[PDB]
Amino acid sequence: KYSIGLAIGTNSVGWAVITDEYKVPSKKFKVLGNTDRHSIKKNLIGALLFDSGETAEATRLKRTARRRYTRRKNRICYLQEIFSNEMAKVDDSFFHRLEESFLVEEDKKHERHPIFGNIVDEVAYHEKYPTIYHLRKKLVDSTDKADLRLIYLALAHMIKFRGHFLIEGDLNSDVDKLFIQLVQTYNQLFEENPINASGVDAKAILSARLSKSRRLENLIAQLPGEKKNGLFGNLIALSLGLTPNFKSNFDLAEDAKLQLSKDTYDDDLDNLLAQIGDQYADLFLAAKNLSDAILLSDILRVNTEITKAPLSASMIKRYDEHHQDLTLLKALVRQQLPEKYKEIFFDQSKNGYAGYIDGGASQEEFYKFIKPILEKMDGTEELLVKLNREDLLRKQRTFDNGSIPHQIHLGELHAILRRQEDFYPFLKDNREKIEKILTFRIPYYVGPLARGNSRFAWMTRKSEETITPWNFEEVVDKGASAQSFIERMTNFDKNLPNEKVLPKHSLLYEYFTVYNELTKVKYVTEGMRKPAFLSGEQKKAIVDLLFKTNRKVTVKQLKEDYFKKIECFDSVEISGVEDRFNASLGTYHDLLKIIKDKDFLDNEENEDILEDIVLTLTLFEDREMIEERLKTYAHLFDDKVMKQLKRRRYTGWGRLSRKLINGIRDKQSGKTILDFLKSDGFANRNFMQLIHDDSLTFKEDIQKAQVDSLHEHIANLAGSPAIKKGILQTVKVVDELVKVMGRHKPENIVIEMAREKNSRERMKRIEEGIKELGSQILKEHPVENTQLQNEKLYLYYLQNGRDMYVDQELDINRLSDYDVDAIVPQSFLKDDSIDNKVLTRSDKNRGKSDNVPSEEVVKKMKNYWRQLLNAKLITQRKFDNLTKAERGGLSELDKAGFIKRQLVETRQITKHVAQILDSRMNTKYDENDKLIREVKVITLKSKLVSDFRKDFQFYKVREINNYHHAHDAYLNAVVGTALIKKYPKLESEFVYGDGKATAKYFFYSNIMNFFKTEIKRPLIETNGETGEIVWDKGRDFATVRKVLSMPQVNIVKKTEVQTGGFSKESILPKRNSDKLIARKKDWDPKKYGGFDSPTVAYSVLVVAKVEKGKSKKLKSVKELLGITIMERSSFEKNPIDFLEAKGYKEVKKDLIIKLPKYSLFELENGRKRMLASAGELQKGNELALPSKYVNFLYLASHYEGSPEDNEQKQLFVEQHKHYLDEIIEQISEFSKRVILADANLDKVLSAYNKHRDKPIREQAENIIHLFTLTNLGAPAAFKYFDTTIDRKRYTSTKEVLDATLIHQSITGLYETRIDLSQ
RNA sequence: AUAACUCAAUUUGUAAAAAAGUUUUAGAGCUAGAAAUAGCAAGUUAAAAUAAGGCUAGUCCGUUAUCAACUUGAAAAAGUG
DNA sequence: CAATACCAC
DNA sequence: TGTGGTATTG
DNA sequence: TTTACAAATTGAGTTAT
Ligand SMILES: [K+]
Ligand SMILES: [K+]
Ligand SMILES: [K+]
Ligand SMILES: [K+]
Ligand SMILES: [K+]
Ligand SMILES: [K+]
Ligand SMILES: [K+]
Ligand SMILES: [K+]
Ligand SMILES: [K+]
Ligand SMILES: [K+]
Ligand SMILES: [K+]
Ligand SMILES: [K+]
Ligand SMILES: [K+]
Ligand SMILES: [Mg+2]
Ligand SMILES: [Mg+2]
Repeated sequence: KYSIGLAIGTNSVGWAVITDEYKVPSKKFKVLGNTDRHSIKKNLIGALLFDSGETAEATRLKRTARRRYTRRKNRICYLQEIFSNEMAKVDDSFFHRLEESFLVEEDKKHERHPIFGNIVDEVAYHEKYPTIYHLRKKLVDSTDKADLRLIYLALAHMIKFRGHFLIEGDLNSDVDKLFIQLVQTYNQLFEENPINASGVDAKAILSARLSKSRRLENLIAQLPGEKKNGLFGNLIALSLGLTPNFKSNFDLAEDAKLQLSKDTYDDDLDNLLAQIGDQYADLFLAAKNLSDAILLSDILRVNTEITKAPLSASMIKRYDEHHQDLTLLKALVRQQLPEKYKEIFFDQSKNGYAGYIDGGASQEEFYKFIKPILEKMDGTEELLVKLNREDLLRKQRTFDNGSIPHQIHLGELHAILRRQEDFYPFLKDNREKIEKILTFRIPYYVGPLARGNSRFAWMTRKSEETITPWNFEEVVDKGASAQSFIERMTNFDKNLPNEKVLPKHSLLYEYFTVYNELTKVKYVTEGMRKPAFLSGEQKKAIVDLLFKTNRKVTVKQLKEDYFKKIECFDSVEISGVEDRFNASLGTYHDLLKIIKDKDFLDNEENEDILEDIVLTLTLFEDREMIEERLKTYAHLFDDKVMKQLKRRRYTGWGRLSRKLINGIRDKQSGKTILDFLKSDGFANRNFMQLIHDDSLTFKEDIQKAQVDSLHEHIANLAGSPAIKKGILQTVKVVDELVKVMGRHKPENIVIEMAREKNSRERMKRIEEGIKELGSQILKEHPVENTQLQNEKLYLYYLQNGRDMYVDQELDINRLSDYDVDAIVPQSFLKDDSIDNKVLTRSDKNRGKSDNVPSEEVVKKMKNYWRQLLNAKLITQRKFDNLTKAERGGLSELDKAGFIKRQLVETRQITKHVAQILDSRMNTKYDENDKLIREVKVITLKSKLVSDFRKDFQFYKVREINNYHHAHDAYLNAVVGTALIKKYPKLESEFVYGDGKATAKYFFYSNIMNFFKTEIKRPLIETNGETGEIVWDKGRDFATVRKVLSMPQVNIVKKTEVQTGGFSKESILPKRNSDKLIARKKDWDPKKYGGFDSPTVAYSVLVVAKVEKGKSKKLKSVKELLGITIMERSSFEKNPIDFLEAKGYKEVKKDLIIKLPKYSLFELENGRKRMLASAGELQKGNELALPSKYVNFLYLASHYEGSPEDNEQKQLFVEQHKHYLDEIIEQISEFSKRVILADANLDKVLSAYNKHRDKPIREQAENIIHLFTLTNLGAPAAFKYFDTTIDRKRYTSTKEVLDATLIHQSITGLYETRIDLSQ
């Protein structure tokens, strides 16, 4: 009797019930509650609206940061425990004063001066040590016994702010000496062509505060007859961090583009050194050494022969220059600009020195402020130099200290300990302990050190006791933990669900993959009458001769190095492989290079050992654990080999297990899968065939070996948590609708699923791409990540400022004249992304518009596209489409594919929704044990209904109201059921469950013509076989028109408790305001500042009494109280106690109503409001604009055929221009009844009259904006032409306390209305 | 529709770490003047907190997901037009 | 208790 | 961005 | 801001049920 249509979005689920005749029924629904109304008429169409579901990322970032704060605190507690006994003899309360430093003097229990407890000593300390780095350096370099309090503060400061762990190993690299070392190993290889590095100040040039590319050119400028792209220049450039290409240096064909920071350099070098010899390993090792000193020179800035605290010394240099430069700047301003001294040095709000030190000005904002002040004045030459080096008036706690590795704080910590352990025995005994505090990290592969109460933890303990930094290796089972880290995430073999999947790089796995591909190769020669498989002997010979001697095996090699050499074929045709084999024996060749013993690799006896080695190399990343794991095999290899085996690392897992591949055996033959791949008579069955062949027992054993709530099922799907929220809501809507129809199931369910920060990532692509390109375009044309939101400007930079089709530069200032063009035309592929788009002077030069770009263009541009490809400025997908014309372009089969892809949904996520609905609706089986499909689940793409709306003028204008979501679902049901009714053969493509390309292209291109009267077709469409009427153009269109015109549509905004952060994170200064919230129990915000602006979890209706006046007379009240997220647990634990603590007395416990966000209230004249908060309301009504006005607006506005048709539409608009005044009138009466914003309505009416002179198109476009005044939800600002209309807010919830509260079903069809008059 | 492999891109989920920022206190402001006020000096650092907090007391947990109402019902979850 | 401006996120 | 909290203005 | 890891999914290809 009925079908359901569904429109699934990230913020909405539209739904509709339709009958045979495409009508949506209406029904009386009971109304519960305490009001007049007992029932209500409802149309069976509507839409559920909801806020977006969120990813877990923000939550994880706060969670992991929380753990760092508590562990950092524990670092300090460990330090103080070590100091405790001996500090007690020096200063009873030192650690107490530190802990209470934040407290106001009134609240302090000890003296207010932290370090020494009296003014005179506290003042003297700061005079001698103006920064902690003065103290640090003194304690590193001096031999005097030091005060234990100063020792503590120095150590704590290094342990609390300890630097990063991005460099492995130890650190102790002078650019001067390591530059000579580079020249030396260079002239030892090029006797005839030497470099004279005499007089060259390598120190000043390479450690200069400049951009790598410039320093390179500076250095090279001092070497005559040496260009920056020669070998030596490419070495220096490698040490500066650029991307040098040693290809042309060594006359290669494989591009040796190796950069030191890329984590594949280590293997990029051994790849290059395998091509120029091993005499160049000296040179490229000098290169990385020079890089290490250059990197360190950016941080240390001070000669290491004056101090063992180069870092602290560098901070002191910052302080000293800051001091000297400030004295000069003050002097200069006094003399020359006396009227500006106050602004610069006193006004905190003005980004001068005062705002920089006292206000909110960053280093960057401060430089911008005094830049013209320095330029204007005289005698500021060097201050301007330092400003452009970002080196003027620097603080020492700064955003760029993230560069500092922990090894250099450790170096100072260690030196202080060796200095002072001569006087304090406990520092000698605890030296290593203290060093371990700074140095220890929990490995990422161990996770939280939990004891059974963490849903995130996986680590296991070797013994039950508290873990410390010092007993970690003994208490934590690192091996078991590192293994669980991976194995809790990796797949089991689906065919043998108890078996672990093999490492991707397993030797056995790569044998399987090569043999599986090899067995389906066939060949033919002249004589033979038919292509033949390779035999077992031929496959073994090919593996031994080609795959075990070349990392890759090309078809040419197969023809020439096997068929010519072994079979004596001068010509042969190969069928199972293109260009080169996809599979390869990469690991075999990796280990051959490491162990240098082919016989060992080929000996079957060593198979178990080699699998275990690669497993260790895959499972673990830590070199120490790997080495420990490989020790059982130490006797089999040289110590040199073992050391290389350590460094070999692999990642990734296959999809099959060892047992499936080469363990389970066929009963009759006794052969494994791999056995069959190596030799299978003349049938050469591959893995798919073996596993499905009834004459073997593989299929039987897999069946034998085989072994979730609705919410769990959906949560586990792969997809955005945003769409997954719509999926769950869709299932619940369907459940309710089936119940509404008396538990009868629908005939059909038609589902359509809407198709599915970014600035930073765009800059990153271009920065690294242009650098990989060696281009200077970013220095000639600077950008900021915000400008890259312009599609044309982004493409300009992605194309290195060149035309993508012509091999010419473009002009940045002329992008408005240039074209953005789709590589594969958007008539075929509805791809809007950069991945299918291109910037070109004129799209004419693509070639023909009917296809991919022409061969001529591919020939001209392919090499330039290749560089973009290698720079990651274009993508492999984009390159393949750009070059498709040299592979035949778009065949007629390709075209037909694209057209049916526009109509047939293939997204996995939509199939999952269809599966879920299908398996919930269809549960019975027939006499052959086959599922009975009572309900057909149909999936359509949005284009079908979209084209339907346009061809028959059921236009969508989204901003008029939310009805379009529901109309979409109705149209889905109509078009979907009529489609399969007309063409039941199409069920295969649309219904869930189990030469010619021109006809197929024509078919899907004309699939919807049966709705039409001329393209000439009859008035009534029928199914050719059944003789059943599917569409009647004389009354079915009218019915659709009536549905879209219906005013009452069940739009329901999902009410939701608010969760997340307690409040705005801003830590505000102290204020005399009870809105301030304490940051800790005893931190009275009037003294300490705190938070404000908490988020309300939900509101609560309280009917109670409150004390009034001095005498505290009890007065009855009825009000909404907002329960904040922080207050929620306390309020729900005991509501009455919570409320009485707020001041309420004699609360009517049974009358408390929980009111989450968006709770719906109706007042007078159908006026409705939604709860945004405890103190603010949203608009609750929908403006049901008649269809004739919606269609007029779509046409007049040019919101989105033949010229005559366009002329007819244009004449319709002109003949109906009086609709403008009527639409305004409709907005006015709605607003006067429901919006109650008369200042803004008066503004609007005034503005509408102001522009009645404007063209119709423009007035239509701007009337579209006026509906934000009337839209459901939060008031929002909008513009009518050039007048801005500011939002009118509903800043009181009082009126709602005497209105009718409306509780709504998910569909809104079931209501209970509560009259709050009480 | 499905499976293995190749290449590339994207998305989701987890762990371990860095640097800032902010907040209160500590870095004796000095003169003139009864007073506000004026003139000058000065500034770069540190401690502590970084969701209030919780019990399960761990170097753990605290911002995702899920949520009309009513009848039951401790609660889970059923039922209701 | 309006218009309303600014703020974080 | 959008939108609910806040102090300001009156 | 950085490092380490797993899983789908899309989509151009080879072979199959
Ligand atoms: K005190
Ligand atoms: K030169
Ligand atoms: K500042
Ligand atoms: K500040
Ligand atoms: K600071
Ligand atoms: K291939
Ligand atoms: K590994
Ligand atoms: K050995
Ligand atoms: K939530
Ligand atoms: K939320
Ligand atoms: K990720
Ligand atoms: K609801
Ligand atoms: K907000
Ligand atoms: Mg805490
Ligand atoms: Mg700080």
